[PDB]
Amino acid sequence: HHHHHHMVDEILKLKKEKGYIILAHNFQIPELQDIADFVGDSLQLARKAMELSEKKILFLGVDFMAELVKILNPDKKVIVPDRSATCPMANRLTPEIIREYREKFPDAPVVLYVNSTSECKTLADVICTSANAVEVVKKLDSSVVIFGPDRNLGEYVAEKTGKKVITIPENGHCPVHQFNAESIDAVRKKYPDAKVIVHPECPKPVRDKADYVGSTGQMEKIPERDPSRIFVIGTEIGMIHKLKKKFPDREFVPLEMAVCVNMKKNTLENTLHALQTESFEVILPKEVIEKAKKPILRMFELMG
Ligand code: SF4
Ligand SMILES: [Cl-]
Repeated sequence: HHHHHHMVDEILKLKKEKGYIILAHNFQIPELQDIADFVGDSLQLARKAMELSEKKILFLGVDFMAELVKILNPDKKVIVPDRSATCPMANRLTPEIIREYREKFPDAPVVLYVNSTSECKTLADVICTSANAVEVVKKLDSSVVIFGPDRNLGEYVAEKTGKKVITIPENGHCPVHQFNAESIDAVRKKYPDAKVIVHPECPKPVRDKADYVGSTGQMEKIPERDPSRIFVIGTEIGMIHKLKKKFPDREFVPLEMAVCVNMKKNTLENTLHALQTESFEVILPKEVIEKAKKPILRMFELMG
């Protein structure tokens, strides 16, 4: 409209004027995706974090990813519009729990999903995202691993690798991706030639009835090789916008409406304000950056 127009225009002028690059996750609102310089999944954001040139980064997503960007760029400025933008699943794994399980299952490497606190990362042998979890866990020599905080992704990794995956905490899961399998049954009836794509954070019954299971970055690539007219999408609602923009020739139907309240905390208004004030800076203890970069870089080493 007219008010969003002023905010958009200023964001683009200020970003240019101040030497910011704006990076956004796929679950950000459409209006912020549209103003970002790079929108992608966690893995793509991590790779982008290593190769960008700008000295200042405005990050639009949740805290753990902003902090990852910072860990890989300790001498650049990283700001976020809202510091409370967090991943509730991630926050239930603690350093005390990792220590507990390391003592309970000595020998086993600790693999942490990128949705994890930066302090938890310092204790990990290696980090993974949904895109590379299976690959990463295969290259570890141990046949037993400790994995968290997502039980669903861990269980997915166990199925694919055949390795024993001890998940922590007890019931770590993403509430956004708790779709009902009956939704897939229903959509099969309504659109019998649609392809169903879901995230590995979804529960097993949902995963098992999908045509494709993958990270949101992987989702965005499936239509490059699958000619299907209709795709049904089991991830957070913001992905629909991204998909529709990439492939205007196809139809994208949410499996169900699912919203990450934390991802929606960034708005045009607080994004503009962030560029105006150059705040809030992402700041981490030096020790945490030193100790956490290890398993993050290990992830890229075990990849290809
Ligand atoms: S969608 Fe789920 S896993 Fe991703 S940030 Fe939100 S609560 Fe965390
Ligand atoms: Cl395939």
